[PDB]
Amino acid sequence: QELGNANFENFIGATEGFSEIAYQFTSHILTLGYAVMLAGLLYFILTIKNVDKKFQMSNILSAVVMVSAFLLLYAQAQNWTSSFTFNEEVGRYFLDPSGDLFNNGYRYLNWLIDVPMLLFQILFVVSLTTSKFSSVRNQFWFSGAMMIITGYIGQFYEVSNLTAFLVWGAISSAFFFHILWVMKKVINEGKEGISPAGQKILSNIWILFLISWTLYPGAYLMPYLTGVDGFLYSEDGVMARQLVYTIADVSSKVIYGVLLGNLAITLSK
Amino acid sequence: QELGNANFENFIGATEGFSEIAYQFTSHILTLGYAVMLAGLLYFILTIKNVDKKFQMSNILSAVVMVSAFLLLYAQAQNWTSSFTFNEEVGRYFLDPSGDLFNNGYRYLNWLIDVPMLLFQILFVVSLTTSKFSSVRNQFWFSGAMMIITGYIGQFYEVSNLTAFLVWGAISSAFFFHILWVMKKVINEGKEGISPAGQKILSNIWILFLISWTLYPGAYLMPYLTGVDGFLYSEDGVMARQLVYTIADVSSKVIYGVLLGNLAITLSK
Amino acid sequence: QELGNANFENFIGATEGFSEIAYQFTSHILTLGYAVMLAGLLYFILTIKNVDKKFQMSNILSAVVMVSAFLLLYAQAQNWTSSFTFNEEVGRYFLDPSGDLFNNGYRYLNWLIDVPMLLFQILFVVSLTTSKFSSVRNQFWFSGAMMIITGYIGQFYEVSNLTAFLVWGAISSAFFFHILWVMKKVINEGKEGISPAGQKILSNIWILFLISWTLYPGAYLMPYLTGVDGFLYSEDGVMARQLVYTIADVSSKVIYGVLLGNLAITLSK
Amino acid sequence: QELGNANFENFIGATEGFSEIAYQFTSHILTLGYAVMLAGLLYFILTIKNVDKKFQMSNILSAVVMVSAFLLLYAQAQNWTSSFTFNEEVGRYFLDPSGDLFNNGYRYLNWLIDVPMLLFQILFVVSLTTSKFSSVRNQFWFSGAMMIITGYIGQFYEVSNLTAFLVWGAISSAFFFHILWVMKKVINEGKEGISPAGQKILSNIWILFLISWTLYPGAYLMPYLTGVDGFLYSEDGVMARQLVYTIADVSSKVIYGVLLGNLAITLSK
Amino acid sequence: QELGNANFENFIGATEGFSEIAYQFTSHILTLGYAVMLAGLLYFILTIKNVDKKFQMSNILSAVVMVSAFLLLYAQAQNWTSSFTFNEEVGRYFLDPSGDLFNNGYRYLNWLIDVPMLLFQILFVVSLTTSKFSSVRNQFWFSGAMMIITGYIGQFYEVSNLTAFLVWGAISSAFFFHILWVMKKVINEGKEGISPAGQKILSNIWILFLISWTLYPGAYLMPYLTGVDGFLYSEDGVMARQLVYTIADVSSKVIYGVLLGNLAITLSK
Ligand SMILES: *C/C=C(C)/C=C/C=C(C)/C=C/C1=C(C)CCCC1(C)C
Ligand SMILES: *C/C=C(C)/C=C/C=C(C)/C=C/C1=C(C)CCCC1(C)C
Ligand SMILES: *C/C=C(C)/C=C/C=C(C)/C=C/C1=C(C)CCCC1(C)C
Ligand SMILES: *C/C=C(C)/C=C/C=C(C)/C=C/C1=C(C)CCCC1(C)C
Ligand SMILES: *C/C=C(C)/C=C/C=C(C)/C=C/C1=C(C)CCCC1(C)C
Ligand SMILES: CCCCCCCCCCCCCCCCCCCC
Ligand SMILES: CCCCCCCCCCCCCCCCCCCC
Ligand SMILES: CCCCCCCCCCCCCCCCCCCC
Ligand code: NA
Ligand code: NA
Ligand code: NA
Ligand code: NA
Ligand code: NA
Ligand code: NA
Ligand code: NA
Ligand code: NA
Repeated sequence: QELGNANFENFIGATEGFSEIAYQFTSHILTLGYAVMLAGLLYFILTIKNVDKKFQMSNILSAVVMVSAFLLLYAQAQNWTSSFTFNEEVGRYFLDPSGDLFNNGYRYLNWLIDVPMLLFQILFVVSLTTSKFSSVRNQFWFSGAMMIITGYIGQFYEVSNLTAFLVWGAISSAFFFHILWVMKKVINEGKEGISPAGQKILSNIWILFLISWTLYPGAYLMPYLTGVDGFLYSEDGVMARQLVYTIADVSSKVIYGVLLGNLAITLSK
Repeated sequence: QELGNANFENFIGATEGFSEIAYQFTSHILTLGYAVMLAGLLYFILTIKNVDKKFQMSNILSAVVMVSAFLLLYAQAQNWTSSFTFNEEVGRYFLDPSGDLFNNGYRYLNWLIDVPMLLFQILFVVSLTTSKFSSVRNQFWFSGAMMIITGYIGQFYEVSNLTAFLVWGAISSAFFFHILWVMKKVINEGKEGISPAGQKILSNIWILFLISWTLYPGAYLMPYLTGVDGFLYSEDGVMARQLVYTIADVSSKVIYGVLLGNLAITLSK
Repeated sequence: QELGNANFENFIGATEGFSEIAYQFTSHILTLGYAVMLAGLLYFILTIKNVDKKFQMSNILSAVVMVSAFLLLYAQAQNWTSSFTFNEEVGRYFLDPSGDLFNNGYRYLNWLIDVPMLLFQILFVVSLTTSKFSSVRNQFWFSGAMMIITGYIGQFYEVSNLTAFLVWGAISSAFFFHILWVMKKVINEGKEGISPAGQKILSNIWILFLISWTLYPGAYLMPYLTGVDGFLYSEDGVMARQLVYTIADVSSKVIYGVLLGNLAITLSK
Repeated sequence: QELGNANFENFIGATEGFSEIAYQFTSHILTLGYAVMLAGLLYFILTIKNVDKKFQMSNILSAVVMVSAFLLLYAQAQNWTSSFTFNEEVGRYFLDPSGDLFNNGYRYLNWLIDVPMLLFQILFVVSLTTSKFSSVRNQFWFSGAMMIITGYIGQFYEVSNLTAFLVWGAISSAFFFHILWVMKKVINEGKEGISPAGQKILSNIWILFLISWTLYPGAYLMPYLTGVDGFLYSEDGVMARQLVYTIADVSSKVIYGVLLGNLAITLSK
Repeated sequence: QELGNANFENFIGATEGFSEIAYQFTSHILTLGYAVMLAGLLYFILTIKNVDKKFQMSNILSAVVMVSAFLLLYAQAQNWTSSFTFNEEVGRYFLDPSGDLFNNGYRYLNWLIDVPMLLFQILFVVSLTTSKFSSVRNQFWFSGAMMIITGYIGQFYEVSNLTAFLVWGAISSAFFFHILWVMKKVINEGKEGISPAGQKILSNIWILFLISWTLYPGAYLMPYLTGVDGFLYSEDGVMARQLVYTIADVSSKVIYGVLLGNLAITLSK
C-alpha cells in the first residue's frame, strides 16, 4: 500500500501497529492538550480586571491564542482516534484509511496565528528603549510566518523525501534564530526601568521561551533523533513527539501567558 | 459517473483523486478558517469598552459577522473531509458520495448576511458629508444581495454549463463595481473632518477592502484562470481556490474589523 | 415503498429523488437559518444596556427565542442531510431510511414556545389603554398554542390523508385570525401616547408581523398551491417550502426583535 | 429476542415497532425539552440583577438546574433516535440494538441533582417562622435522594419483574409524601409576614409543585395505567410517558423558577 | 482474542459481557459526572463577587478545575458507550473493538492538572504561620505529579501484570501520604488566627479531603478488593469502580470548592 507524502505515524500504524499503551497514551496527552487550553481561556478572561487597563491587551491576546488552540488541538485529537482502529486477532491499533491519514498539519496552522500573537503580546507589558515598536513587531510577524510555512512544507516529506524534510527544516531554523535574537533584545530593553521583581520574571520568561520553543524543532526530528531504523522510529517515537508537542504548547502559551500576567500585576499601580 | 450541476472539486476527486498534501492542506486551511473567526469574535467582544458608546455598534456587527462566519465555515470544513475518502490501493482521496458532493454554497450564504453588515458597520464610525446615510445603506444592501444571489446560481454550473457560469458571474460583477463605487465615496466623505491619523487608517481600509473583495471573484474563476484542461484545472486549482477564500475571509472580516476598531479609538475622546 | 403518515419531502426523495441544486440549496438555506439565530442571540444580549431597564425584558425574550430557535433549526438542518444520500448511478439524492424520515416537526415545536414569547414581548415596549395586560396575554397564549398544536397534527397527513390535512389547517387558521385581531388592538392602543416616530415603527411592525406570519400557512400548503401533480409537487416545492420558512423565521423573530429594540430606544430617555 | 431488565419502550419497538407519528412526536417532545432548559438558563442569568442580592441565590440555583437538565435531557433525546431505525418493508421504526437499548435513566440522574436544588432554592426567597432552615434542608435532601434512588431501581424491572417495579415505586412514594408534607409547612410559614401579593404567588407555587411533581410517578406507571395488555401498553403509552415527563420537567423547573423570581421581585425594595 | 495491557472492564465485556443494568448504570453515573462539573463551573463564576478580591482566586481555580473536568469526564463517558455494543442473541453488551478499548486514562491525566490546582487554591483562603507558601506549594505540585504519573503507569497492568500494578500503586501511595501530611499542616496553621466558624469549616474540609481522596486508590484496587475470581472481579466491580470515581470527583472538586467559598465568605468583611 502506497501512503505517499504522509507523516511517519501512518507508516508505524500501517506496518507494526500501535500497542494499547502507545495508542491510549497519545489519545490522553492530546485530550489533556485541548482541555488545558479551554481552562486557560477561562483564567485569562476572569483575571482581566486584575491589571491596569494598559496591560489588559495581554490577557485578551492570551485568550485569542487559547480559543484557536482549543479548536485546532481538539480536531488533532480526533484526527488520531479516527485514523487508527483496533485489530482483535493481533490486539494492536492499525491505520484505518476510512478515517483519513493522521497529519500534524492542524497543529502547524495553530502556530501560524499563535506565534504572531504570542510575540506581539509581550510588547504591551514591557517598554522598548532604543528599539522601535513597529520595527520589532514586523520582524517577529515576518520571520514567524516564514518559520511556520517552511516547516509545514518539510513535515509532509519526513518519510517520502528525507532530503526535502531537512532542507526546509534548516531554512525554518534560520528564521527561528532571528526570532530568538529579536526576543532577546525585547527582554533586555524590557528589564531597563522596571523593579528587580519585574526583571526576575522577564528572566524566567526568557528561559521558558528558549526551552519551550526549542521543543518544537525537537518533535519535528523526533523520529530520526536515534538515526534511521533507530529506537525512536517506532510507536515510542510517536508517543515522544505528541508528548513533547503537548509540553511545548502548555509552556509556550498557557504558562508564558500566566508569567506575563504576573509581570503586568508587578508593574500595575 | 453522473454528478450533474456540481462544483469542479467533485470532478477532480471523482477522476484523478487528491494527494495526501492536496487533501490535508485543504482540511487545514478550512480548519484555520473557522478557528480565526471564533478568535476574532472573542476579541471584538473584549474590546467593546475601548471606544465611545457611539462607535460600539461597529464591534457588535463585527461579532455578529464572526459568529455566522464560524458556523457556515465550520460546516464547509466538514463538507470537505466527509466528501473525500482515502483509497489504500492507489493512495489518493476519491469522491465518497455517501458523504454528499462538496459545494462552496455554505460560504456563499455566509457572504449574503455578512456583505450587508460589513458595508453597514463603517457607517457607524465615519460621518457622510454630501451622501445620505439611508441612500448609501440601501445601495450597499441591494447591490450586495444581487451580487451574492447571481454568483450563487452561476457557481452550480462552473462545470455543467460554462456559459451560464460566466453570464451570471458577469451580471454579479456589475453589482460588485457599483459597491466599490459607493464604498469609495464613503471613504472620501469619511476622511473629511477627521484627524490625519484617522485618514491614514481609512486609506489602509480602502486598500484592504479593494484587494480582499477582488479575491472572491478570483476564486470563482480559479479552475479556468489557466484555460480549460489547464494547470489550475487540477487538485492544485482546488488548493488555490480554498486558500484564496480563507485569505479573503480573514482580511475582509477580521482584519477589516480590527482597522475599524482602531479608527473608532482614534476618533474616541 | 411504505412511508405512511410522512411529509411530502420523503415521497419526492423516495420516488423522483433530489438534484444537486435542490438538495444543496435546501441544506444551505437551513444552515443560514440557525446561523442567523445565533448571530441575533449575540446582538440582543450586547444591546440590552442600550434601552431603559423597563424595556430590557424585550431583549431578554428575543434572546430566549433565538437560543431555542438555533437548537431546533440546527437539528432540522442535520435531519435533512441525514434523510437523503447521493446515488452515483443516477446522480440524485434519494431517501435514506437509516437516517430517519424528514419531518417539519422540529420547526412546529420551535413555534410552540416562540409564538407565546414573540406576542408577549411587545407588551413590555407598548402601553395598552382600554385592554387589560393579563387579558391580551391569555388570549395570545391560548390561541397561539391551539394554532400550533392543530397545525402540527395536520402536517402529518399532508400526503396520507389530504382531508384531515385541510380540516386541521382550517381549524388552525381560525385561531390565527383571532391572534391577528388581538395584535391589531395592541398596535392601535400602543400608538396612543407615544411620539409620531414610535407610531411610524409600530406601523412597520404590524406590516412585518402580518406578512411574515402569513408565510407559515403558505409553506404548509406549498406542495398543493399549484394543485395535485402540479409544478410545486416536486423538488421545486421542497426548495420553496424550506426557503419560505427561513424568510418567515428571520423576519418574525430577528427583524421583529430589532424593530422592537429600535422602538424601545425611541421611548427611552 | 432477549432484552432482560429493559424499559417497556424497547419491547414495543422490538415487537410492534413505532409509526412515523409515534417516533417523530417522541423526538420533537424530547428536543423541545432540552431546548426549553437552555432558554431558561439564559433567562435566569439575564434577570439576576432584577432582585435584591439576598434573593439572587435563587436565580443561580435555577441556572444550575437548567445546565445539568440540558445536558442529561439532550443525552436522553439522542438515546431515543439512536435506539430505533426505520424499516422500509413495513414502514415502522424497530429497536436497533447497535444504538443501545433506550433507558429513562439519564432523566432519573437529572432529578437526583435537581430535586435537592429545587427544594433548597425556595428557602432563599421565603422566611421560616417555627421551622429550622438546616432541619428542613436535611429532610428535603435525604427524602429527595431516597425517592430518586429507589425509583431508579424499580424502573429497570417495569417489564422483567412487575412485583419489584411496584414495591420500589411504593417505597419511593413514601419519601414523596414526606417531601409534600415539609414543602406544605415551608409554604405556610412563607406566607406569614409577606404582602397579600407574595401570598398569592406562594399559593400558585404550591399548586404548580403539587401537580407537576405528581406527573413523574404518573409517567412511571404510564404503561400499566390501563392494566396489562391495555391501550397504554403500546406506542401510545410511549408518547404519553415522554410527553408527561416533558410537561413535568418544564413546569417543575423553568415555570417554578420563574414564579420564585416573581416572588423575589415582590419582596425586593 | 488478545487485549494485552488493557483495563479489566474490557476483559469482563469481552468474556461475560455486561447486563442492561450494569451497562446503563455505568453510562448514567458517567453522564451525571460531567453534568455536575458544568453545573459547578456556572456556580463558581456567578458567586465570584460574593467574596473579597483577595479570595476570588479560589473561585477562579475551582472554575478552571470544572472546565477541564467536564471535557475529560465527557470523553471518558463517550469511551464507555463506544467500547460496548448490545448482542441481540444473548442480550448483553460485549467489547466492540471498532470503538477502541475502554481506558480510565482520560480521568488520570484529568487529575494531573486538577490535583495541583485543588491543593494550591486552599493557600489563597487560609494563612500559613511557620510554613512558607512557596515551600508547601512546591511539595504539593511535585508529590501530586509523581502520585498521578506512577498510578497512570500501574493502571495499564491491572490485568496483564498484577505485580507491576501493585508496585506502582505502592510507590504512588508514598507520595499520597506526603500530600496528606503537608495538607494536615496547612489545615492546622490555617485554623490559627481565624474565628471559630472558620475553624469549624476547615475541620469539615479536612474530613472531606481525607475520605474523598482515599476513594481514588480504592477504585484502583476495586477489581481485586475481593481477591482474584472474587465477587468484585465482575460487572459488579465495574459499576462499583465508576460509581466510587464519580462520588470522589464530585466531593473532591465541587463540594471541596463550595466549602472553600463558604470559608472565604466567613473571612470576608
Ligand atoms: C504555541 C505555538 C508555538 C510556540 C509554535 C512554535 C513553533 C516553532 C518554534 C517551530 C519551529 C520549527 C523549526 C525551527 C524547524 C522545523 C519546523 C518548525 C516549524 C517546527
Ligand atoms: C466576508 C464575505 C465577503 C467579503 C464576500 C464577498 C463576495 C464577493 C465580493 C463576491 C463577488 C462575486 C463576483 C463579483 C462575481 C462572481 C461571483 C461572486 C459572488 C464571487
Ligand atoms: C417564529 C415562529 C412563528 C412566527 C410561527 C408561526 C406560525 C404560524 C403563524 C402558523 C400558522 C398555521 C396556520 C394558520 C394554518 C396551518 C398550520 C400553521 C400552524 C402553519
Ligand atoms: C426536575 C425533576 C423533578 C421534579 C423530579 C421529580 C421526581 C419525582 C417526584 C419522582 C417520584 C417517584 C415516585 C413517587 C414513585 C415512582 C418513582 C419516582 C422516582 C418517579
Ligand atoms: C479531582 C481529582 C483528584 C482528587 C484525584 C486524586 C487522585 C489520587 C488521590 C490518586 C491516588 C492513587 C494512589 C494513592 C495509588 C493508586 C494510584 C492513584 C493515582 C489512584
Ligand atoms: C503592518 C503590517 C506589515 C507586516 C509586514 C510583514 C508581516 C506579514 C507576514 C506575512 C508574510 C508571509 C509571506 C509568505 C511568502 C511565501 C512563502 C513561500 C515559500 C518560500
Ligand atoms: C514554583 C514553580 C516551580 C515548580 C517546581 C516544583 C515541582 C513541580 C513540577 C513537577 C514536575 C514533575 C515531573 C516528573 C518527572 C518525570 C516523572 C518520571 C516518572 C517516574
Ligand atoms: C464531612 C462530610 C464527609 C462525607 C463526604 C464524603 C462523601 C463520600 C461518601 C463515602 C461513601 C462511598 C462508598 C461507596 C460504596 C460503593 C461500594 C464499594 C465497594 C468496596
Ligand atoms: Na480508534
Ligand atoms: Na475523509
Ligand atoms: Na424557539
Ligand atoms: Na446526505
Ligand atoms: Na439537572
Ligand atoms: Na433513528
Ligand atoms: Na480536570
Ligand atoms: Na454502546
